[PDB]
Amino acid sequence: ADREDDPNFFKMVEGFFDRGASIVEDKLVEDLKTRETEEQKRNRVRGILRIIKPCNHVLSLSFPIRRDDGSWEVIEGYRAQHSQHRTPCKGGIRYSTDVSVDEVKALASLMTYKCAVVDVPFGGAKAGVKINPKNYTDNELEKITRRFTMELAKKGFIGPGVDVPAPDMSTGEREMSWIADTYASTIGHYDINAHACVTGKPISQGGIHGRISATGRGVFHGIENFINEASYMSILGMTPGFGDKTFAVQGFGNVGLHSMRYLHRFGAKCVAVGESDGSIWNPDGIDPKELEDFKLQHGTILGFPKAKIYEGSILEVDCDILIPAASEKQLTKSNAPRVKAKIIAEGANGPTTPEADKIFLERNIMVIPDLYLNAGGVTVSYFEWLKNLNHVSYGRLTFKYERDSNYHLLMSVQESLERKFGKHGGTIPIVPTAEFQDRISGASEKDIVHSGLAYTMERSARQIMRTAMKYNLGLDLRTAAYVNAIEKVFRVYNEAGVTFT
Amino acid sequence: ADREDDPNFFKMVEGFFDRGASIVEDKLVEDLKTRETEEQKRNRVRGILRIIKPCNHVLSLSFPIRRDDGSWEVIEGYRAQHSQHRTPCKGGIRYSTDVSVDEVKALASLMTYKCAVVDVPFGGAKAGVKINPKNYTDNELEKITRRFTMELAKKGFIGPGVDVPAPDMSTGEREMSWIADTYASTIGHYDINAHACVTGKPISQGGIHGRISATGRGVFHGIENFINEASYMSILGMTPGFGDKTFAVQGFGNVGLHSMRYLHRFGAKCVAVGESDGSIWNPDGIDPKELEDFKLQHGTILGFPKAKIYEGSILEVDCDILIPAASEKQLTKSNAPRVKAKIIAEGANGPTTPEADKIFLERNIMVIPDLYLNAGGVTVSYFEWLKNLNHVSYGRLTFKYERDSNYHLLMSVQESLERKFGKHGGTIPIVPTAEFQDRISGASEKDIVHSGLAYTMERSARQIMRTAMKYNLGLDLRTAAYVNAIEKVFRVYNEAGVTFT
Amino acid sequence: ADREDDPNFFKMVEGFFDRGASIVEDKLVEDLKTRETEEQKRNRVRGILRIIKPCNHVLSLSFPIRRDDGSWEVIEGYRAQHSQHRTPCKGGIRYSTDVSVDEVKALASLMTYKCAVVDVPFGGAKAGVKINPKNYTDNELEKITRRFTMELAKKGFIGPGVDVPAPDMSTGEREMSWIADTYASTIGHYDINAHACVTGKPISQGGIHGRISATGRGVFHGIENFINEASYMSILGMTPGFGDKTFAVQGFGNVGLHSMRYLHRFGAKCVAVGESDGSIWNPDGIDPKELEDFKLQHGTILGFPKAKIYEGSILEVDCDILIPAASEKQLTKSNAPRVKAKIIAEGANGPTTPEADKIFLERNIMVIPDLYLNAGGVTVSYFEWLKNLNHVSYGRLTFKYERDSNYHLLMSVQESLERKFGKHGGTIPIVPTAEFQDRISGASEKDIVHSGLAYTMERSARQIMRTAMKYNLGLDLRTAAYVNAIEKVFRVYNEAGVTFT
Ligand SMILES: NC(=O)C1=CN([C@@H]2O[C@H](COP(=O)(O)OP(=O)(O)OC[C@H]3O[C@@H](n4cnc5c(N)ncnc54)[C@H](O)[C@@H]3O)[C@@H](O)[C@H]2O)C=CC1
Ligand SMILES: NC(=O)C1=CN([C@@H]2O[C@H](COP(=O)(O)OP(=O)(O)OC[C@H]3O[C@@H](n4cnc5c(N)ncnc54)[C@H](O)[C@@H]3O)[C@@H](O)[C@H]2O)C=CC1
Ligand SMILES: NC(=O)C1=CN([C@@H]2O[C@H](COP(=O)(O)OP(=O)(O)OC[C@H]3O[C@@H](n4cnc5c(N)ncnc54)[C@H](O)[C@@H]3O)[C@@H](O)[C@H]2O)C=CC1
Ligand SMILES: NC(=O)C1=CN([C@@H]2O[C@H](COP(=O)(O)OP(=O)(O)OC[C@H]3O[C@@H](n4cnc5c(N)ncnc54)[C@H](O)[C@@H]3O)[C@@H](O)[C@H]2O)C=CC1
Ligand SMILES: NC(=O)C1=CN([C@@H]2O[C@H](COP(=O)(O)OP(=O)(O)OC[C@H]3O[C@@H](n4cnc5c(N)ncnc54)[C@H](O)[C@@H]3O)[C@@H](O)[C@H]2O)C=CC1
Ligand SMILES: NC(=O)C1=CN([C@@H]2O[C@H](COP(=O)(O)OP(=O)(O)OC[C@H]3O[C@@H](n4cnc5c(N)ncnc54)[C@H](O)[C@@H]3O)[C@@H](O)[C@H]2O)C=CC1
Ligand SMILES: Nc1nc2c(ncn2[C@@H]2O[C@H](COP(=O)(O)OP(=O)(O)OP(=O)(O)O)[C@@H](O)[C@H]2O)c(=O)[nH]1
Ligand SMILES: Nc1nc2c(ncn2[C@@H]2O[C@H](COP(=O)(O)OP(=O)(O)OP(=O)(O)O)[C@@H](O)[C@H]2O)c(=O)[nH]1
Ligand SMILES: Nc1nc2c(ncn2[C@@H]2O[C@H](COP(=O)(O)OP(=O)(O)OP(=O)(O)O)[C@@H](O)[C@H]2O)c(=O)[nH]1
Ligand SMILES: N[C@@H](CCC(=O)O)C(=O)O
Ligand SMILES: N[C@@H](CCC(=O)O)C(=O)O
Ligand SMILES: N[C@@H](CCC(=O)O)C(=O)O
Repeated sequence: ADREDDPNFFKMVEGFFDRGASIVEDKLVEDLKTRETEEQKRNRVRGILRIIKPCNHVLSLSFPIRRDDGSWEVIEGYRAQHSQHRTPCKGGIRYSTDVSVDEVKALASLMTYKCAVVDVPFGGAKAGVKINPKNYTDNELEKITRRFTMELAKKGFIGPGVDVPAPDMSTGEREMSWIADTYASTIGHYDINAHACVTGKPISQGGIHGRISATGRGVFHGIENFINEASYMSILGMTPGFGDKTFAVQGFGNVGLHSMRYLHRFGAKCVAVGESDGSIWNPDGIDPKELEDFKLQHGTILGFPKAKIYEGSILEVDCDILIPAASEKQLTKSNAPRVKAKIIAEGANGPTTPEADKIFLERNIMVIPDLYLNAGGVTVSYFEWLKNLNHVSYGRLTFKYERDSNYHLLMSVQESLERKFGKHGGTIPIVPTAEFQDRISGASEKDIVHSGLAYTMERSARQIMRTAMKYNLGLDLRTAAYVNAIEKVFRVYNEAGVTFT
Repeated sequence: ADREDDPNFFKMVEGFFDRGASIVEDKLVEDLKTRETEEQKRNRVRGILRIIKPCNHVLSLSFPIRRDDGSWEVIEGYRAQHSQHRTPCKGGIRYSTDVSVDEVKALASLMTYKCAVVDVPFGGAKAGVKINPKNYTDNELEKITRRFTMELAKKGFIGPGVDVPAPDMSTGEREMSWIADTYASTIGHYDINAHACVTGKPISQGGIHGRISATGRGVFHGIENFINEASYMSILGMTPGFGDKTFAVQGFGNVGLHSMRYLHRFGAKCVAVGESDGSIWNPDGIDPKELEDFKLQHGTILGFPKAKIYEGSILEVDCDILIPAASEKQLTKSNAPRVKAKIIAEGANGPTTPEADKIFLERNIMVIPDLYLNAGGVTVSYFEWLKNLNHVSYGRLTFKYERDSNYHLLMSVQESLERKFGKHGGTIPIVPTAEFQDRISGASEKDIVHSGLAYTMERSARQIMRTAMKYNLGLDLRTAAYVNAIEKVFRVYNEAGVTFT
Repeated sequence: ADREDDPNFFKMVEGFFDRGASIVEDKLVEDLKTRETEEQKRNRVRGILRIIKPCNHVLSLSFPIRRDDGSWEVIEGYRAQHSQHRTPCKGGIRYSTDVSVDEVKALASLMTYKCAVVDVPFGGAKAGVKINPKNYTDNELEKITRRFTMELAKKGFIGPGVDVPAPDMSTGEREMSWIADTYASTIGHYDINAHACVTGKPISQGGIHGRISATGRGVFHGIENFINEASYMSILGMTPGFGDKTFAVQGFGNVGLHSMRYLHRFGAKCVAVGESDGSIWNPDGIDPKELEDFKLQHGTILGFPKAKIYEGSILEVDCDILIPAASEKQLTKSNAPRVKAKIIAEGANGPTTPEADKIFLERNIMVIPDLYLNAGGVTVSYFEWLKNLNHVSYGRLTFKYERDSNYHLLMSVQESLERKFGKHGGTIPIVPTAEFQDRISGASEKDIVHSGLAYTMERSARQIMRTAMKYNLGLDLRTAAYVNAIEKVFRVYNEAGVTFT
């Protein structure tokens, strides 16, 4: 944590909201079409906005575990539900000591708008268990998450139609596998959609292909849709395309390692990788498979053979693209001036504070907002959810038919040409290309996740680029996204009676 | 209400049934394949029909509401469930003072067969609140519908697997939005499919695209599949096609305004529009998107600038196509002789009495039965229901695949032709037509509703036509449909053990 | 609120706990009699205590309500569940702007121990809606409490087997009547014990007789069982009995008005009555009937004809018995020295801060702790709960039999005496006393509440006086009660496996 700029997390995000609130407030009043045409529209609007911002529910939990050494310990744990204009709430579970109600109240709100950015029909939620996970044995961490699932389940803070958790900092597949198993074996025992109570699950447990990457893949697609738009690259003095760029990732977690993977593939170079014990550095480039193989073996990126330890801030590393994939409030009024990079891809949830945004705005530094960029996590989870509702491995019922249908479709183009060009004209083979033999049978689960994600990271980037052009926000994409989110979320409340009253 | 021919509504529809009962009774005994082959196939057919006819359940409600002026008023309200061979029951909620148990017992039965016509897997239900809706403020109407939802929910007359209401006379999106919200926030709180308890919902609440039109769109498709079949147009002395026809709609509601829009588009020309205060007239033609703009501004069609006020019965207006989109029992023994028109498109539920059919039959006037023609309402609702069960905006998971798949499919026809015609023969662009660029990504929700509706108005007309031919009913399409309905509904009961026993 | 001594409410009560924790900790280790006889008895004890004090659950609610002026307002509202070693949780709903999570987290904990004092089998809960109740119309307050009931019900914070609210500051019968009706008409629709979800209900809604008084009656019994124990009155230099005492109540609510009535009856004299706008005074005595009749007419005690607008603090009024029946943290490090009274009857929840206790301890001033004294509220509620479970007006099934049975019992003592004293001895009437003709039919609901309450305000004062003698706490009755509470609550956790594990 910084000290000059350590603003309250929930209020920080409220700040981003209130900015977007004013910018559409005019429009919201204008398409509102009611017979109370006045400032009655504006105060109805202002009221509905005042309903949106604050979380609807926060549950606070002091529950006992018995540690491995026979002793008793009390665990603090929270889960804020921000909005519910879309049931079920969505949002991850975070294991940290940083965990605090305001931090979960903040992340939950982010999940509300984050889903509105990428048109996932979930209300925002989040949750923290206030433990250093590296200080508990795996059997302790199991007892902890299972128990946390119960106490959440009993008070209605996890359920396939109510609230669907997912992984986050220091939680992953393993934790999610537990959360399902408790609720499948206990309270959700008769629930057919039980297993749909939580995403990020291991594939064998009902998870969806590529969800672990997903968030980092979406990070790729997000940087891409902009870095291939010279209208913005003209404003950063940078060339369109990944081919020649250099980047740096703070954090090497599920968002870091895979944001590094998907860029080091589709073009650019990794220069430096951070972690909560220090960074490594190499301007020549760092291979993600080597580094990961070194973090698996030795549990730290420090001392990488092919990369010098970097003395100094990872955020300040000279590069093209800065990807904070760590915790929040990392780039602040004091170090934001020194960032000597040109694209900020917020992988992490709110890693940049509003005072860093004003510096980055001035310094013509493009911050790709947290709302849009890591929405790949929720999006693939949103798929994982529909998978557990449709109870089928995607693609299975149809494969051998949009297959045979295609081969018959092709055989029509063929017979029709032969039918016209007689025998003499020859026989005219109509045959799938190489990049159509791989789709000849249609959508597999792998593919849907990719294109389904690819679509809406591309789809929702335009919706932002539209709005940044429209209201003339330029490189203030963060306000551009909150403008879209605030509008979509409002769209529900307005056409609803707003409350059962 | 007429005086000479005001038959009991439920018995009226029973009349239509009993007619269809006899006509298939032979067939039903015929494919019955049991070894009790006698005329006790007949009596267990005659028993199963006797089970179908009468409603299974009717709930009668005297519930208090406090009005706006602090005072108390008791509200009468009914919901008959006709059959349940398909759970969940389906059928709308009607707000009128005409509302009476017989009238709801009648409409409910209609919904049973109506769904059997267009192969929607719902049992028939309906409901009335016995209020003049203009005489209550919107806040009164809210507390009325919400309370009515409760008392229906508690006694098991609304639930996604039990009974799914929808709009009807003097109810629409707004009411449906309330019905969902109460049951979502109250009794259905844990129900994942809660919002699937009621159709006609606003799009933002889980509704489906085009449901408000839908019923009137289906009215278009219904008239079409017949008016484009000279085999019937030879029998009316009329030319195939919409291009030159003139019509008149009694009622300007959801069924009227949209039956007018979809015909005034796809050809014919509105001559006169009725309402519960009088009709307007103009042989030259009436534009729906002037008249609607006049009804929105001024709350009445009367005094339309481009149409004088018409001087007599709207049903008697000289025209080609008469579309009653009002309440029931409108064309009777007494005014049926003077209907000066050639095609009767029953948009409303049972607007023509059996004695009017006897005249229209004689007078070679084609009545397109209520069962078939307005089944667009239930059909799109049936879609709205599946949408709330599948929890996805249709088309989303696949768009960028049957897109990329098609572009690759095309690229196969291309490469294969080039692969045969060398560099000699050029490069052969294979490129979607204009029409096909709009489908290149596949089914959106807009499209599915259209084609999904278009298909079954077209699949079910040509189940009626090839029963009216079969048992030689000619222009008695009403008996033709009830013959289909009675058969499909039978089939369930026959293959079932018929009851818990 | 004071400034010098305004300690955190939760932590304040934790302070009272930690005191009691140490004092029994030895005993708890002592009768523990496990294999692991060590300081492992002590650390499993210290662990179980660490599980007890922190609340198990807190739910935080921002829910909207339409105000009367059509506008929207968001309502903050919380409900902490402290412990659950006894389901269902019990504890009131408080309407104030003082409402804050720490204040509800504090009161909830108090309810845990308060029930343990008077052997009510409920875990501690509490709840606040953060509104000034003056500032909302009754129709607003209805749509506020009903909505608050829903959001509490949905997340599992009200239910006959889960959590049973009750009235508190600025809530009473009316609010409780609403809470029942919503949950009876909505979520608890099929619940047979639905109306047992909340106590303090109006008699007609399932309430129990004397519950409104109850808390103030118990305040009488509590002062009594001590003021009639010269062993403590020798230590205050005061005479045993009520006959000659004088007393002052801060607050005139349900706890004030009825603590004043029950003492002004059974002996002593009211000298001064406080309220959030000032106090009245009269050393000669104040009649509760006249005052109440003044407050009903004029909505304030100020300007009482037979009593003097008192300059200065009500708490400092010269008297024998000071009854704070207001909000908490009223007697602090700064005004506690000035209290020139001798018995402090904590009617309100925690009206005295731990630094005031130190002074009062020194100044030999007997503080009758909040745990014990106002436990009449929960006790009669606990009865109201059992009444809604037994679904009978108490006494009904038996009246005409312990009646006829006693008249026959009497007739046996008679016939047996006559049988021995022949005719030479007369006829010997055996006849109930006047004080037995009123019990001749046995327990009515009125009586059970009285004696059922009377008993356990005795039976539990005894258990405190036992323990204050035992561990030699003298006039530290507060620590004496927490000692008893901590012990009873512990014996559940000890004999339990302590958790899901
Ligand atoms: N609330 C419900 O009715 C429940 C049903 N579902 C289903 O999930 C799907 C929801 O997708 P839709 O929002 O209807 O389609 P959509 O994203 O294409 O938007 C269609 C309409 O919903 C609003 N909207 C647009 N974007 C939105 C966004 N990110 N968040 C909230 N509202 C937005 C707008 O009013 C728009 O007119 C549907 O299939 C729904 O039936 C899922 C949970 C509960
Ligand atoms: N797992 C997922 O699917 C999703 C995670 N996110 C978000 O990305 C951010 C991090 O998430 P993950 O990558 O999954 O966490 P992670 O727990 O998998 O990885 C964190 C690693 O980076 C290090 N680290 C943590 N904080 C640091 C800090 N301030 N400075 C330097 N190093 C630090 C830690 O040593 C740790 O080893 C959060 O904002 C999270 O909400 C984004 C969407 C989905
Ligand atoms: N316990 C669960 O969650 C299961 C129920 N479903 C639902 O669909 C989703 C999972 O899709 P799948 O049908 O599993 O995809 P799938 O047919 O492509 O195979 C699933 C994965 O688990 C393995 N697997 C395949 N068949 C299995 C079987 N009968 N039993 C156990 N493991 C098997 C496979 O090796 C594969 O990697 C989940 O969300 C789930 O709710 C279907 C299977 C898993
Ligand atoms: N909305 C739907 O889902 C469908 C409705 N229907 C039926 O169509 C009819 C119309 O109802 P909706 O269009 O749904 O809503 P609606 O209530 O808005 O339509 C009513 C229209 O008919 C007028 N009207 C009432 N009584 C009249 C009378 N004696 N003479 C002339 N006009 C009169 C009304 O003033 C208004 O113009 C109903 O009978 C309904 O059962 C049939 C299937 C689908
Ligand atoms: N409702 C119940 O059954 C019982 C209530 N309590 C506690 O007793 C106290 C209040 O009794 P209530 O039930 O609330 O009846 P109440 O809410 O009607 O009493 C409040 C009265 O005291 C006044 N008041 C409030 N704050 C004051 C302050 N700082 N100074 C002077 N006057 C003030 C109010 O204006 C009002 O006249 C609270 O601490 C309550 O939690 C505990 C035992 C039983
Ligand atoms: N299940 C329910 O919601 C209703 C039935 N009950 C149940 O019984 C218990 C309450 O005992 P009670 O019989 O009400 O005490 P109760 O019978 O002594 O009522 C008090 C007086 O009011 C009159 N009274 C008697 N029964 C009445 C009734 N059913 N309704 C209105 N006035 C009546 C009588 O003259 C009686 O003397 C509660 O547990 C409750 O569950 C009482 C309230 C509503
Ligand atoms: N954590 C981690 N995951 C990997 C690594 N390499 C591949 N994956 C994962 O492998 C999964 C499936 O991989 P593939 O079958 O090769 O298909 P892919 O989706 O094209 O592989 P990637 O693009 O790297 O995701 C994806 O979810 C990736 O996240 C790695 O080095 N570390
Ligand atoms: N009331 C009313 N609604 C309209 C009108 N025109 C379009 N709509 C709305 O538009 C919806 C479908 O419109 P489109 O998306 O434009 O589809 P289209 O193929 O271009 O043609 P239509 O469906 O006839 O409008 C309808 O369900 C209506 O909600 C109109 O003139 N009056
Ligand atoms: N708020 C309020 N409650 C009252 C008042 N008078 C009576 N009550 C309630 O009604 C009950 C009936 O009281 P009583 O006539 O005294 O008979 P009781 O129940 O045996 O009480 P005791 O005679 O004192 O033992 C009381 O105990 C109170 O709970 C009053 O003036 N104000
Ligand atoms: N925790 C991730 C993913 C949440 C989810 O997939 O539901 C996020 O906040 O974006
Ligand atoms: N009320 C319309 C619609 C019914 C429905 O969509 O459920 C009808 O009777 O056809
Ligand atoms: N609110 C009162 C009464 C609680 C109850 O009766 O449940 C108290 O805290 O003691």
